[PDB]
Amino acid sequence: ADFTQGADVSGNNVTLWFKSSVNTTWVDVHYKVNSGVQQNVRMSFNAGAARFEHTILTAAQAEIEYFFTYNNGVPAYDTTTFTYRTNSIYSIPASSIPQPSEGGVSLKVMNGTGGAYTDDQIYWGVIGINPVNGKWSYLDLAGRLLPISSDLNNAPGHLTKDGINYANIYHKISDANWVNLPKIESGRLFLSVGSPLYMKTFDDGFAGPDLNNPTDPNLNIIFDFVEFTVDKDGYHGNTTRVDQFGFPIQHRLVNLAGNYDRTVGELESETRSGLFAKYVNEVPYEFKSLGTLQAPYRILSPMKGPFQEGGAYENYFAGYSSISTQDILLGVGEASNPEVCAALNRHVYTEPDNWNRVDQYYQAAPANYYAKFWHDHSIDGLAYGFCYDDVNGQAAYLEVGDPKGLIVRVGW
Repeated sequence: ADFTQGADVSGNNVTLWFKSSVNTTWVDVHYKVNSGVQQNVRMSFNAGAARFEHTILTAAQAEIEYFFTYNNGVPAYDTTTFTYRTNSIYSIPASSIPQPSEGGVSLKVMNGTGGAYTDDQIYWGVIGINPVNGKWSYLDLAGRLLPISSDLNNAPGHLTKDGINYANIYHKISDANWVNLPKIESGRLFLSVGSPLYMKTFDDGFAGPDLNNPTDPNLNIIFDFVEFTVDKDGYHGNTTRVDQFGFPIQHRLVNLAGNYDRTVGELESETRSGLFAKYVNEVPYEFKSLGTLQAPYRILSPMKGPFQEGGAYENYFAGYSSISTQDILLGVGEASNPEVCAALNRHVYTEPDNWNRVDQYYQAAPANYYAKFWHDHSIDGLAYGFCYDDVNGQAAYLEVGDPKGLIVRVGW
């Protein structure tokens, strides 16, 4: 008559839950808070968590003794008594992932901030092109792609900051367990803590955060994102530090056949404060201000900092290549070939025999030490630290033809 059970803490509240693996249609919980009047409650069924739940308000600091009565078929059974008192992305069992509605992916955004923010203080949104009507759209909680427009900025419910209206396309982690992500082109999942993002939508696209503008409304918001496409060949997606680093993210993809299960992103053992501290310590002087200029909100990529044209390090690669530092960092111009770009960033350009030898990457300056840092602190050494880090399979990039679930964890 097995089940699993637990007490989930959110803020100052405790939610007792019971998840049955048998023929259960009703469950009562019997509990005492600090030895008070016994409470006997028929629990409600939460379909999206597939479990029975009862919330005890303001009991996070109390001691709670409880047991359950549930049915398996007609007969009822009592559990033993439990007492109150992971969040790892690996702890979610693949068997617990809902089957997507074809040919999509079940998406879960997960709170791994360990107390920094509650589920109702982390926001997410998905914007991309719907191949069903070719329209730029955002995703709703029912898994529908709704067209964005200029008008959406002033529609009922819209956000405003500093007397300017912005489309409200965001959801809180507490708003959902799993959401179906349908087929989608040029997709981005935006994640932000404490606040949603403030972005203008147009009839044919949107304008994201502009990190070179001193007056950008998102400059003091902590955000990050994953990029994905869901199409007829399945899921294709990645985390990215190409533009900036906002907070640690893990990205886990599981397939329908049950033979693919992979995760990329920052190691779960790295903390955000640790990363900011290690960044400024590990990187050579030229790259340090990338970690301070817009702290504590992000670490910047080199071209958002003093490596840009005119900047104090605009000629950083000068003695090593005849190709400009700006071409190298952005993979354009004389560095438009991905292999040339990558070799130059990894400082293996002048030794062709080392272009695909990972243990020789970043071993001498100049090199993209910002990029190096993300590999050093990522799962399996995989990261998108610059635009062409996928050369020789180094990028935090995953794909599978028969996707089942995608879990994206906001760490801290």
